[PDB]
Amino acid sequence: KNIIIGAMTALITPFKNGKVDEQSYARLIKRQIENGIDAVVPVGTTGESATLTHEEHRTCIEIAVETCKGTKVKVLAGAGSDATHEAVGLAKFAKEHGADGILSVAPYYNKPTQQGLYEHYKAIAQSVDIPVLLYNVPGRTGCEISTDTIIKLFRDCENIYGVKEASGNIDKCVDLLAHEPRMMLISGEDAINYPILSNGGKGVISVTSNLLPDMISALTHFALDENYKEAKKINDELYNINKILFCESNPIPIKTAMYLAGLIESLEFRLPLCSPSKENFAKIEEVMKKYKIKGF
Amino acid sequence: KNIIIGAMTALITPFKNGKVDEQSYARLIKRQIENGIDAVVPVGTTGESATLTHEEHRTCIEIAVETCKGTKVKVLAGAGSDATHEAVGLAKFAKEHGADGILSVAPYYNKPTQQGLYEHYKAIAQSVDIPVLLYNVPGRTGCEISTDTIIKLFRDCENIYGVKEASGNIDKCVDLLAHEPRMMLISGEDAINYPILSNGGKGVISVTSNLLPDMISALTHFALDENYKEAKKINDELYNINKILFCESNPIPIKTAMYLAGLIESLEFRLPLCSPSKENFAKIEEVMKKYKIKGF
Amino acid sequence: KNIIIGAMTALITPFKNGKVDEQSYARLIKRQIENGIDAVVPVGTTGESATLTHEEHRTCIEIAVETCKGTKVKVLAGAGSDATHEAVGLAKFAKEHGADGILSVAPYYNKPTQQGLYEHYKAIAQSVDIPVLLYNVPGRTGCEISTDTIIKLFRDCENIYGVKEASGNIDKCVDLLAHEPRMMLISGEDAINYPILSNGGKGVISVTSNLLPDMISALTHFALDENYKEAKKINDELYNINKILFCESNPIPIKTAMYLAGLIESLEFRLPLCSPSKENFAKIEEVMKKYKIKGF
Amino acid sequence: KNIIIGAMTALITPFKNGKVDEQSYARLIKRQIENGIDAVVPVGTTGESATLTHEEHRTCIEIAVETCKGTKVKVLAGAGSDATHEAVGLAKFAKEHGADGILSVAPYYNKPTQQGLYEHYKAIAQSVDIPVLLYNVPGRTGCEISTDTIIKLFRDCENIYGVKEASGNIDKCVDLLAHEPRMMLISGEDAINYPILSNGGKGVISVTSNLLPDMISALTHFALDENYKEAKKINDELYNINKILFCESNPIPIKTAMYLAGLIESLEFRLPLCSPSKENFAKIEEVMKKYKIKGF
Ligand SMILES: [Mg+2]
Ligand SMILES: [Mg+2]
Ligand SMILES: [Mg+2]
Ligand SMILES: [Mg+2]
Repeated sequence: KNIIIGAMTALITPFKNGKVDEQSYARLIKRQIENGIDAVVPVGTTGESATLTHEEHRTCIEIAVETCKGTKVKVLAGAGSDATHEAVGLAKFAKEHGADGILSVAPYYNKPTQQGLYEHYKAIAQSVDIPVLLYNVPGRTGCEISTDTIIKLFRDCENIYGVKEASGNIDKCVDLLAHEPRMMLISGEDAINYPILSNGGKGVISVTSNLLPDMISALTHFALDENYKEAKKINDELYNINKILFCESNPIPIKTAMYLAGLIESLEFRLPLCSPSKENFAKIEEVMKKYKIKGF
Repeated sequence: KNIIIGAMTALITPFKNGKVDEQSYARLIKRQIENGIDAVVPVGTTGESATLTHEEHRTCIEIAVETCKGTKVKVLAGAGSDATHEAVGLAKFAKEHGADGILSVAPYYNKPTQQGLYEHYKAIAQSVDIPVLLYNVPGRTGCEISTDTIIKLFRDCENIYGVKEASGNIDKCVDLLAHEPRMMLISGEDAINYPILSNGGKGVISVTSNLLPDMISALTHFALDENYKEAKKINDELYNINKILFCESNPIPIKTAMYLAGLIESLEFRLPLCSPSKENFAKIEEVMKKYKIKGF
Repeated sequence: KNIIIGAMTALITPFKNGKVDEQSYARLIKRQIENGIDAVVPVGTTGESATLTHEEHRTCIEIAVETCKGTKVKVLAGAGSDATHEAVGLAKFAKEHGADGILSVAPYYNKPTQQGLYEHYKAIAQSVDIPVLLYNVPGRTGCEISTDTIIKLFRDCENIYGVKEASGNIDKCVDLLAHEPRMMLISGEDAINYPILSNGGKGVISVTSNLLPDMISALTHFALDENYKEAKKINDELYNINKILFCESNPIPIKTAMYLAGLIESLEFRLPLCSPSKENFAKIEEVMKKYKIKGF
Repeated sequence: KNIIIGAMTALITPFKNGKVDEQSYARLIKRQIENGIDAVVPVGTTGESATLTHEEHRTCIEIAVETCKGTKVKVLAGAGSDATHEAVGLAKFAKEHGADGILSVAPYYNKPTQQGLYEHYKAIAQSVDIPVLLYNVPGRTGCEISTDTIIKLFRDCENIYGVKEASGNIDKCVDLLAHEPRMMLISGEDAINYPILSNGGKGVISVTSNLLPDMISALTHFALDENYKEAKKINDELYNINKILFCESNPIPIKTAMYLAGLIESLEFRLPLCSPSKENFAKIEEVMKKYKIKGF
């Protein structure tokens, strides 16, 4: 299969006066490229995909594609939906705009059955000829793509090559790779990047890498080179920031951290997301003190 | 406050050849009206709001408004979204399409903080001058509107008049009405309709009432008259069907039952929803035999 | 069946210099009797049964039996264990010491299957000729007596007459009484005493009644007479104290409250239980100021 | 600190006509020694400690100590209790009976606070001069030893050297070893033995090793020698048996497998534990056929 693996960043989407700051966005993607990232994920969960318009979705993908031109860095575009017809259209659109692959979140809110999830992803995979990464985050969606459904999709659909797991369940990661060792398991939970990689995971889609792209890329590349000692050392050092970046719902902490570090101009979200509490604002600032944050 | 309470039905959305069956939809609402229902909820969770287009959202609301004209039955239109700007637009559309009130689900997937939830609903409430009922279903959304946030919204916003609770948490129902006895607590979980009403709840938004509107109507009106003995009797008799209607994710079982009862032509869903398993199809059919299902 | 229902108190066990304060214990029981309580539960969870010796178990049961003599008040002795051979011995023990019935918690820690739970309680019930109340508290035991297992035990074992439910699950309470309306469902969760009673529950085994026995007794008798308005009023008024009495693991808050009220001489627990933090000590003290606490 | 690490077995306790089969117990331990195990754990959870008498506790510890004498295999005796005074006595008795260290489960059922857990284990640690391993299994105890409490106990008490984790929470494993890399984190959940070891865990206390001691000891020794490829291979191969051994509550499946393998004479438990369902009996038998089971 064609795959998209390695160190990847779920890009935040900076706002300026309520609009997407397109210049800041490209600047941030170039900063990821210059710090060893292998792929960028525009308009994922961390990018506030839920509150962007379809045109903003396209703008972010196009900027990502344009900024990665002439580099090895791939664009794995977020294109999920709770409606299969919309997810198919979003997958096709992302392919139009030049994306290298698709990240497709499991349907949220409507809690489809495993049979429904299979038909959902089959339709998406059959609509394009680029790689498709499943995305399991039951804490957000209210549903879980079971191991059996993931493996069936991997084996039955040419484009589907793995899953981004954000479920806090290392047992499921063992289950997945013990029964289907050919799939690409991608960590969607920064604090446990190293345990997923050390079990045969092949990449991360990281929130923390927005702030510390050099450290996350180094961790991932050490692990991929089977230098497990050095990968674990970075994972252990990153634990404090990895956890504080979820003291409130992502991406509220990571955007707060990017603002405190001077990497974005304004601490601006789109409702229903908003600024953190003053206490959590201060807690994030404290945790950042121990880390060296790359500039532009 | 202006309120919409009593026995209410979360209307299923019948499909025919991939399209909303507009004739069937009106016929089902008329059947609800003729069996003692006090309000209907077009395009809620049970109505597959996630997979309908904006045009189909508009059409279902318009059919409900037109069908309820000249009756006492109110239209409480589903108008929630995980994007505040989108929820505001849907609320304004429902008011302009003639809805009597709004049912607004808590933002799904992006997990806003309580502060974000407050600002989200404040913006919705200020955009219209019709009643707004909050809707808490953390099993589907991944977030919980806290009692403090519900009570703050009730006291701060004139049009927010209560909450549809679908959280299986009777402790919270006590918490809500002990600290704010003026709000309208509405049961969003059929199996525990009677316990919520007996604690001072003033209505239900029911899945079961699609199939058994006369029984749910009788249950609610018995309870509202403090005939708790007769209300509990109906709630107990309904437990088996109330539970089997969630053997798979709602609305898969209720649509299956409506099809088995001859109330809809086609057992059609929009992906990622699909037909139940063969075993659950047979279990739903068996449980239905205990109950007298009104026709048209 | 022979039953023990009504307003019942899970008695705290006061300590003085590391030993059971036997005079205080008797005086506290008399105070419960004089404030309308229908039965007392020595050496339940609230009585720190886990850290008492078998000799101290006997002493508490004997004091309860002797103090209730010549009154209508029954003694429902705690007699559970995670070992069936030990639970049988404790049940026979309590019957021999003159207890009117036994409360037998589901086996903790070793997580028996439903079949094992059935055989466990069958063995206890066949060992005595006094009523047996099951006790489901999965948050403490790590296991759940299913509705099916409870109903089978009620129907198959003559002395098993109901269950004390401490699971926060009003759906299960509907399930239990809809399928077996002859059983005695007893609330083991103070905050939701009224909802359980209004669905046909026939008593409470209360923590709060240690502090406010007159209020819990009145709530229960209002509810048993279907004076739901009055019962709900008390339940709502009690919500704040009902919740603060679990700000730390019971019986740490209730013993703190009893000490603050002057009802026990020393705030002494047996390890691993200990004094609350200073912040929760102050929270309990503040909440108590809203309630009228009866003396001796 | 003095430590007990490596591949360890939570020994089942075979019964014959209701009594501990002492000859079988010795035979099974010698079998563990012959297949590379580094320590044995008599009368843990897997050993049905809850239903053994004090005299049976001593017999099992004495048989383990004598069978391991003159070998390098250590005896890590189960000595926990929900009562601190009892846990202190059990620790002293295990020491007197010749154990090399103690495994002390967190108090079950009574749910002590973190302050209470600290004082509980401090009292245990001060009562003996042999190593003490904490044991966190919240699914059984209803309480969790927090990372902060574990680390404080490790730093404040000379005998306390690590924790057996059975919580399915690899995030906590990173948390523990990132903040206190000197502690001995021991896997108490077979399915994730390799992920815990690859993050710096230093041993396992295994259920599966009762049946497959050679495979578990090799997995552990591969991992400790930093041969992660071979450790993961065994962990992946063992996943099916690792999961089926918990299709019902441990130790019901492992005793069933040991009986099916001919390693014990009778499939006898002490109530409330009992034989598995006929369906799970067959599933266990089917899974076992894929594995080479060492004899005596
Ligand atoms: Mg296949
Ligand atoms: Mg009207
Ligand atoms: Mg309802
Ligand atoms: Mg009337």
